[PDB]
Amino acid sequence: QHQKASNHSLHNLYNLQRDLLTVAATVLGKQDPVLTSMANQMELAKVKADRPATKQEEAAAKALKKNLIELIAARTQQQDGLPAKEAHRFAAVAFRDAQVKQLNNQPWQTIKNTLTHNGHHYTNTQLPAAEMKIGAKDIFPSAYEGKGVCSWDTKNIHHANNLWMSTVSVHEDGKDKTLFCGIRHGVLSPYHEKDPLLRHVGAENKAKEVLTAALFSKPELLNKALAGEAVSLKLVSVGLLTASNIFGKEGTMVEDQMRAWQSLTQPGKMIHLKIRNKDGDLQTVKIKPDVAAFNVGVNELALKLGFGLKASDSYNAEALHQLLGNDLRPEARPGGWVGEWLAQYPDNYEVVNTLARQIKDIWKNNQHHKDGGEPYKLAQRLAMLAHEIDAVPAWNCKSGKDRTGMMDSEIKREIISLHQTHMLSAPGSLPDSGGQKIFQKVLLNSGNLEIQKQNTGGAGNKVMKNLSPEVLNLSYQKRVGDENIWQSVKGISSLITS
Amino acid sequence: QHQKASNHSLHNLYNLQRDLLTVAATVLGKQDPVLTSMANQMELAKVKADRPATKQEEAAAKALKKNLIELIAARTQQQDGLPAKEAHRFAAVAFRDAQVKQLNNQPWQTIKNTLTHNGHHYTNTQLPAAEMKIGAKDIFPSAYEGKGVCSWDTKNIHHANNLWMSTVSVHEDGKDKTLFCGIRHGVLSPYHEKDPLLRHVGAENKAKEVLTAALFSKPELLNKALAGEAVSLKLVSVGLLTASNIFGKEGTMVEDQMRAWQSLTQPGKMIHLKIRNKDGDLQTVKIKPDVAAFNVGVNELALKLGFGLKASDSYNAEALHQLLGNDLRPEARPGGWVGEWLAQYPDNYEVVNTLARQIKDIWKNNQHHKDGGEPYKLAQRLAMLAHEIDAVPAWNCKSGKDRTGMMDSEIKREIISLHQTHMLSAPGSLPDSGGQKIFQKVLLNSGNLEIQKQNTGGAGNKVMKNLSPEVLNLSYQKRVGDENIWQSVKGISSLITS
Repeated sequence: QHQKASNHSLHNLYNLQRDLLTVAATVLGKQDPVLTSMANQMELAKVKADRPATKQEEAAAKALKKNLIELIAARTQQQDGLPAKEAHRFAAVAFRDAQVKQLNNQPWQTIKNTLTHNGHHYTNTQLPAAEMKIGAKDIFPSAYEGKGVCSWDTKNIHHANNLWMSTVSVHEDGKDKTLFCGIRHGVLSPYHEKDPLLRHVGAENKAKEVLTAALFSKPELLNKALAGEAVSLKLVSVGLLTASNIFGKEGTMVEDQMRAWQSLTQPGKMIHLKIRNKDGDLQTVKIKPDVAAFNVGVNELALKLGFGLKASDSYNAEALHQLLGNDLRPEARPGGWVGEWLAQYPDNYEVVNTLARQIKDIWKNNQHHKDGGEPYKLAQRLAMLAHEIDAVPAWNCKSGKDRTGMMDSEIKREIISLHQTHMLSAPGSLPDSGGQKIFQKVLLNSGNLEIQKQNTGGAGNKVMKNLSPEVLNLSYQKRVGDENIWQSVKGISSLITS
Repeated sequence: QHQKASNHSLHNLYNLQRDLLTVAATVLGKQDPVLTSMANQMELAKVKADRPATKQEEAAAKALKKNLIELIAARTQQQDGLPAKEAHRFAAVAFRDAQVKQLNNQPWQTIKNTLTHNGHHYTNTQLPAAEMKIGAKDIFPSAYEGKGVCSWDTKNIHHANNLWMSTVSVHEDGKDKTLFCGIRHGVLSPYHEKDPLLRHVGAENKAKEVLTAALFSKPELLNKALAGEAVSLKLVSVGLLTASNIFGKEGTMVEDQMRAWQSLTQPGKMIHLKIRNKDGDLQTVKIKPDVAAFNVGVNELALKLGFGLKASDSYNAEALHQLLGNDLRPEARPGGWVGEWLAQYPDNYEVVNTLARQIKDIWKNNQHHKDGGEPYKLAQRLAMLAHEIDAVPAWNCKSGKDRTGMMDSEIKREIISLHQTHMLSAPGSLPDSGGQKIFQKVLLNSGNLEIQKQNTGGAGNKVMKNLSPEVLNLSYQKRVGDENIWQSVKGISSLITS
């Protein structure tokens, strides 16, 4: 039971069929002996020795979901005579609903991992939204009660989808110095809500929840706000959607998110938030928000053939003026939020100046429109700069686990590399040997794999594709200088067509 | 033997397998009894009654070519021990070479069709390059001898690929008044030649051949040139390639064609052509060419998601200045070649003015970047205008049968519609009921289907696709207001993966 496969180890599938069978049993009622039939064969395979993933095993696992849908449709027709099209449509909707319910009810817990390199110890922590608590209850108004929201729950109007707080720290002098802390979430718009009014309202509630989490990241601000004083908060939001409606309605997703941020940062408008204090009682606090909203796009659809570049740049221009001022020449002096931070003369000036210069360079040559060996060149630096000047960085994807996970790994790699008193790497450059070793360790020892499994049932990443015309690939083979590690990051991700 | 299928009639396939089997027999040597095995079953199916195209018949025909390649590889390995990869590569090259040879050696003959509408009789004629003759031999230097060049012969450096002269005329007063005459060919560059020097030379020879055909379209000019006098010739060339290298190397194809035209129209450079006179003797004539070269792109790759629009417009700007002058405002007066034609005060002024105005309108609003219901809006008008002002229109595709055939049909429909003393339709407008009837008759009664069969072995058109995301379709369902006719134009075209 231990001869692990080169790809798709038997135990990973072993878990996958059980989850799908449980959903089917829930919808039916744990009475069909047919379900017990392959369940018994599954229990037989439980004690079987681990094997390389034969094509039969992969095909059986891949087609299991479709077979279950067909079985449900047959049961539906027998119980109630319906046409095949109507039964199939109804069965698919019911099956998806049951899966979201089950995935939502499982416990959500913090994830901790340890990484060692060059005699240094780093810790990565992923704190789920259900664990952000002062006292004994989560701070959010609509309580989580130890449960969460999955990326597939696209009709929820009360909660942000996949909300985590990501932290990396290094152990020194018997203490833990925090090196980076950020907020990762899903997109801020409910997808399949039809009423535009409910769509806008749902986006508002989700955005407020992200703001609540960001406030929790700064305990001193949280204490001041709980003391009854209005608090100013600065947030930098980075979206990773391609912003074109041609293939998957990611365009309207973007305007929904941007509209939500605008409605919360209306000038002179003070925002009221509800927070569970240490006594478990809802309490109202007053926030003066300030959000710089970005969207970049890191897909092949945006980098190879190029979609929504013009649409996104209209948003990015405003955000840069908000962040760096009205003069974006690379040799000028920084303004905006960066200028205000530097006016205090902090001992941080070296890193801040370098990051601002590099960002202006990328913007000037439009280097973010291509992937000169590394596609997250602009997003990664925006997040790092935001943390330096004491803002709160937040980034999101469509579902908050694939592209979000990749950007999480990129940021952690750069922070760790910089912590060794180094400088920053140049834009659009492949990592060297030491950087590659850092990146390989990060990709496996970060909490992304557990987030993947928690949110889906299998570990993997959809960013790793290997398309058929070789000019359409994003070049992670070079950034991750290892075939086996690259195949390990992309786990069961190809078997989750859903 | 007559119960025709709704799609893929049995007789069409019936011909297809025989052609493929003949090629395989040629490479092997008509000795393998295995070939005789399914040949005998094929002869058994010869007398069988016609049937609807069952999925088994379509699948067997579709996979026959792959099976034949595998059989050749097996024979190769048995005769000479080679690895599977080497044998497979060699077998594919040999099979393609044999097919091109056989398709080249078949006779090429003129195609004539008759169309009737509203008490009028029209005739469509397709004259192949091997039939353009004065005396008893084709005018081209490297004689065709009644044979031709196929679209798959991509390494030929002596001949233009798929050269035809297309004519539509109406019968009146016991006479035949010519309404339109043009030249359709394949692309002017040899694809797979590796030496850049031979690539440029081959493009030169092909372009000279197109010029020779164009001269033959004007008997008075041909007679003057044969009398020893230098002759001025005006030609308008329209390319229909998308001009991007992302998917299929159609970009480099375009620069090769444009470079060839430039080398023939070098200022002050007089061109010498060889022509077989009425006595079968090569004779040299002197031409003063003048070519306006265009490229538009009419694919989904260019119209829906948009490729090479910027690349092509750099060429189109120069060509328009050559054709209409330096002022392209829609209300200005025409200049360039159009201005010179109008300065003679012809009785043709009404049509010419309308066409020039519409072209400027399309150019101003960039309407050719989308398909507002009809994608050939700019190409079709360029060809019609060229014929009006006594130039020679010529258009080409990658292979010269699919997109070329569709543009052929579009032009014929508009000419016939206009001949009834009407006006021209507005840009980007669907045809009305009468126009739809005209278009339906043209698409079937033009010679395109026979060109398809001659050049490939099966009738069809690759422009008719019906892609899976509905926003990626070119909207011919509306232009051709008939499902059955649309399915008839797209014949065996989907079974010619080659």
